[PDB]
Amino acid sequence: QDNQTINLIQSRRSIRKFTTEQISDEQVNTLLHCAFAAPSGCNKQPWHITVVQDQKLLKEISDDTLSRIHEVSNVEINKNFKLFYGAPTVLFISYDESSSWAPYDIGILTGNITTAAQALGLGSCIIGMVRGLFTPVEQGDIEGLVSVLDKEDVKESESIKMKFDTNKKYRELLDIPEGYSVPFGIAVGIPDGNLPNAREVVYKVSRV
Amino acid sequence: DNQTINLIQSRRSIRKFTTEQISDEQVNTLLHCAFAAPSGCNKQPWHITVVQDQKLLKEISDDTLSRIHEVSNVEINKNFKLFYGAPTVLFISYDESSSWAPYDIGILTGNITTAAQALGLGSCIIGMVRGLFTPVEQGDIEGLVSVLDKEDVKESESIKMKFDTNKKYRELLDIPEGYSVPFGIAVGIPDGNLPNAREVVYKVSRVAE
Ligand SMILES: Cc1cc2nc3c(=O)[nH]c(=O)nc-3n(C[C@H](O)[C@H](O)[C@H](O)COP(=O)(O)O)c2cc1C
Ligand SMILES: Cc1cc2nc3c(=O)[nH]c(=O)nc-3n(C[C@H](O)[C@H](O)[C@H](O)COP(=O)(O)O)c2cc1C
Repeated sequence: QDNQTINLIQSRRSIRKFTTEQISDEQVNTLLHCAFAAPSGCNKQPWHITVVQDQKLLKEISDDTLSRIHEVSNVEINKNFKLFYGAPTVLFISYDESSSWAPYDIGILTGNITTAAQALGLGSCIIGMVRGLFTPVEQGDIEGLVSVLDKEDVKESESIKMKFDTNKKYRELLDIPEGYSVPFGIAVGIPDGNLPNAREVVYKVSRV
Repeated sequence: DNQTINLIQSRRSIRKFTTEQISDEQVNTLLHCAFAAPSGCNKQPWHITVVQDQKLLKEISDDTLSRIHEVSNVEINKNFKLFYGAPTVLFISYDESSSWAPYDIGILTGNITTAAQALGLGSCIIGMVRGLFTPVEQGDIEGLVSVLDKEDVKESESIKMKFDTNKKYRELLDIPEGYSVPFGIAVGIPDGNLPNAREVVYKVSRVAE
């Protein structure tokens, strides 16, 4: 329609090419405000957001991710590939894994962020995280370190130590709450070039 | 003064609606918006069932209450409207096969929620319906008891149901096979002026530059 909100929602696409220009603190605040205005089952708001503008840290996550993908699935990705498409800001979304509604809740929250970015003249792409890099240390790493003790110096042994260190490092740097999972981030920036064409939607609908 | 920003920031769950049905074009716009959401791997692993038949909605509402009574001592009065008398309910379902699907479905649900506001409408997500397909959860029951007139609730002994709500609604809502059904969305014309925005809390941390 000629309703501006409807047109953004219907024309949204993922942005994977950004300028080098950082978004303003006011735009960040606005995105956060929008995010935390989402509804949530029982108003628990069982979520957290980490605002990241450290390109070194983002580059490290990108490198570990691509490396893990190469080593586990044996696909070759171009070494110039950027997990976060060079976005100047990324919002890491985490949630309480003991709330039954929480995965849905953070999708709604992510939708608010996505639409708000569009309304500010910005663009985004959601970015899936490798669970193994962000799991809390108590979810499988402890018995890993234990077993490694009786496997003195093997390769599988060195990678268990790195996993633990990586998991500890990323959860601390991002200030992930205890018991929270980090399934994805949202890369946010100023799109470089024209926007991709609107999706031709598919109506996966029944009626009564 | 961006209108889209002010809508997202002022959104509330609406639970009182006029008796006027929304137009087919509104219904279609809500769907178009829903189906424009991002999706992990572009699976778009979702489905919507549009229900405007008040007879069916009553039976769903009743069966949800019966289902609650099966697993606990709480007898909720069948006059209670689970969907707050909304004239349209959108039942959201999805393929558990896709790892990204629960998040996709949240985003789809957000798009619907915001689009409804944009159209002069309002909405409430109704999670209690999942108890028709999966074992009724204790927290859901307490979530619902919290909002009932005390006249609407009594403690009574459990009553076993004659039939399977899961099969019954998987057929009447034409839910694709194996799809999970986490909630319905009640949509309608709000009865009365819009409430104020609520206090927003920032559950946030920051890193560098
Ligand atoms: C996944 C989900 C399930 C919900 N289930 C219900 C429900 O069964 N009934 C209801 O009245 N509200 C339900 N809500 C609405 C919430 O109670 C509401 O979003 C929250 O209390 C905050 O109020 P607000 O939406 O006005 O900001 C649900 C919300 C979500 C996101
Ligand atoms: C949970 C989720 C995870 C996603 N992860 C990625 C990702 O890691 N990389 C990426 O390029 N796009 C990612 N996307 C974007 C989807 O690929 C995109 O929504 C889909 O391909 C359809 O494209 P469109 O959003 O431009 O309409 C993700 C989307 C969601 C909802």
